[PDB]
Amino acid sequence: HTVRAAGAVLWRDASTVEVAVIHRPRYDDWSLPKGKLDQGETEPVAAAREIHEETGHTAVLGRRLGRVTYPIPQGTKRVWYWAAKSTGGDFSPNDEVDKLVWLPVDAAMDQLQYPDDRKVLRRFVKRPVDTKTVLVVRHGTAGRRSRYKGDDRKRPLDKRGRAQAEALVAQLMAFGATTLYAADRVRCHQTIEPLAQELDQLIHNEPLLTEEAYAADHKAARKRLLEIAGRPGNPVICTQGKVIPGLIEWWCERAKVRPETTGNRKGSTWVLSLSDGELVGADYLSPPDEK
Ligand SMILES: Nc1nc2c([nH]c(=O)n2[C@H]2C[C@H](O)[C@@H](COP(=O)(O)OP(=O)(O)O)O2)c(=O)[nH]1
Ligand SMILES: [Mg+2]
Repeated sequence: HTVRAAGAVLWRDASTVEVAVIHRPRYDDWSLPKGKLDQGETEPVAAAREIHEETGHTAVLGRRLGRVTYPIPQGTKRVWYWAAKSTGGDFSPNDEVDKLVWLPVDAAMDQLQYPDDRKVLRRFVKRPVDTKTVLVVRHGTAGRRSRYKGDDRKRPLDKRGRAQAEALVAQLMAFGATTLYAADRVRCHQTIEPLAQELDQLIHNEPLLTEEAYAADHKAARKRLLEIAGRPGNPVICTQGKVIPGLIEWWCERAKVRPETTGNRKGSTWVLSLSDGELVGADYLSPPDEK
């Protein structure tokens, strides 16, 4: 059996980057915060939970730092790691962690004993970490254009898609979503309506980011993407299957960013990490009810 886990390089602004290293009595080891996925939990949601459970900090996830695989007695441990900025809380000793230290990255590398954690910290230092995040979401499942009676623009999410929309709230809050944009289609708006309620935030309607608009004027949609991305906060943009591959691929080619994963599924999220207006990460997340 392979055990699926997620964790983070939790860091704070000391005033100046310091990274958290945790000590576990059981092993007498120093490592990065991580833990197993609960039933129905996505990797990002688990990473955020495990930060809170092991360090007592609240954090916002940024750039994905790849995956590690190592043997355990039970078989194989597989862990996805995120950069995560502390936004609050404080260390409290718990059932697994008795000590936490905050170190500059060079001192943290020496403190970490496992090769796979040092691999992860090397990925963390290679690019900026004080990032802002654009979250590009394909709308949830919404049935078939082929069977819909009515204006197709009005076609609503189906039951599965409404569940994806509810499950995206925890997914997008883990990345500190703060502002909301949707293509001018009901199924796009309904996908981030639950997040809108959680944030008490209005969704801005985007006629330039529909399939029809994108197909006829790609350049207007690319400019509007960069305009949204330039605004303060972490925007969510919910759009359609025939828009997202083109925008992501165009931005990754121009920035020379290589996505480690890829897909275009209904309910999927691209996590675009920006530092000083430059793309530094493009992280594909499966739909919350897939994997
Ligand atoms: N945390 C961690 N443990 C590692 C790594 N490499 C390695 O060999 N180990 C060892 C530490 C242990 O010997 C073993 C399992 O530790 P864990 O995955 O933390 O699982 P548990 O929380 O106990 O369920 O792998 C590594 O990169 N990180
Ligand atoms: Mg753990």
